[PDB]
Amino acid sequence: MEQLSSANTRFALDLFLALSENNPAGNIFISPFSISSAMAMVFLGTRGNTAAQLSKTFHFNTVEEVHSRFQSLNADINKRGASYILKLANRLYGEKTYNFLPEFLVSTQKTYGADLASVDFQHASEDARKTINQWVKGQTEGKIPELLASGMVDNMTKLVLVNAIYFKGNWKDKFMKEATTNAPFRLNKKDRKTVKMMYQKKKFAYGYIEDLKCRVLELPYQGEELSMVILLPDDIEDESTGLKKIEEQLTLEKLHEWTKPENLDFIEVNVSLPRFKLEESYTLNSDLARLGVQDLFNSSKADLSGMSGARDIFISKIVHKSFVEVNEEGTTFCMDDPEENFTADHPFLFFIRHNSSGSILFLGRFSSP
Repeated sequence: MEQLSSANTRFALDLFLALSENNPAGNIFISPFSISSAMAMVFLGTRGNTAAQLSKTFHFNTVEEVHSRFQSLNADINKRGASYILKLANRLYGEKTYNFLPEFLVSTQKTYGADLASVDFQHASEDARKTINQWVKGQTEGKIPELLASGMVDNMTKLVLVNAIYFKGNWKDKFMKEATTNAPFRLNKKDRKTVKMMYQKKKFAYGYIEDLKCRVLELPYQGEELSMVILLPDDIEDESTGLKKIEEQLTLEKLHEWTKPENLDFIEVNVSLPRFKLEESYTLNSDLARLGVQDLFNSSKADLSGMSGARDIFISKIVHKSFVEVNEEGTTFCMDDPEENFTADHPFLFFIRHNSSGSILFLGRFSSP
C-alpha cells in the first residue's frame, strides 16, 4: 500500500544525486514517479539478471504486487477531474520487424495505460522519429513539441522508451500579480540575476531545520490533492549554490523528518517566490547504468523475453522530459500568530508531492534562472 511510496522516493533521491554528479550547480527538474512507473512497465517484460538489476535499482524487491499497486496509484493520480493539468506521454517504441508478445501488449495498456507501438527504425528512422515527436506533442497539448532531436534515433535503434510530462496547477492561495516585482535572484555568493518575484503573505505549513539552517514551506495546490514542498537555506553559505550540505543529507528518512506533520506549524509566512519555467530533458541510459541497470542496454546480455521472442533486442534510448510553469495563478486575523519569512531569492530544492500516498511526482533544483 505504502511500500511502493517508500521504494519510489528512495530511487528518486538516488536518481537526483546521480544527475547531480553531472550537474552540481544547475537546474534539475525530473519526474521520479513517471520514470519509476515507466520502468515498472518495462520491468514486466524483462527476465533473468536484466529483470533483477532493474529491480534492485528501482527498489522493487521491497514491494509486493508491484504492478497491482502501480495501476492503483496511477489511477488515483490521474483522477477525472482535477484542478491541475497533468499530461503524460509514456510510450515504448520498437522496430517493427519484431514479434511482440500479445499478452505483454495487453499487460502494459491494462496495468499502465501505455502501448508498445511498432515503427520502421531500420529503413525510416527520420519519419519514425517525427512520428514519435508528433504523438508526444499531441499527448502534451503542444507543450513538448520536439522530444527527440535529429540523430537521437537511427537505423541501429531497436527499442526506445519515451516519457514526457507537463504540469501546471492552480495554487490553493494565489499570488497577486500587482505584488510580483522585479527582484535579484542570487545564483551564488558572487552573482545576481533579475527575476520576477511573486510575493504573498498568508498562512502556510512551515518548518525549520536548525541542523542545516534551512526552511521548509508547504504550498498546497487547489483541491489539496497535490502540494509543493520547498527547501530553502537561510543564506548561501558555500562556494556554490548553497545546497551542498542539504543534498549530502537527502535520504527518505531525512525527507520525512523534515516534512512530516509533527515538524510543520501553520504560521503566517512572507513568501517571495520566483515566477519560473523549467523544462529539462534527459537521456537516462548512462545514469541508470551508474545506478545498477547494466544488462538492459547490452545487446548480448539483455533478457527481454517477457515482451519479445527475438534474440538481439535491448533498450537503445530512454528519454525523459518534465516541464513546469510556476506563476501567480490560483483560485486569518490572529495577533499571536508567529510571523516568518520565506524568501526564495537564491537556489532551492523543491518537489511536488501527491499528498495522499506521499509519492513524489516532481523533483527539482532551481538554481539558475
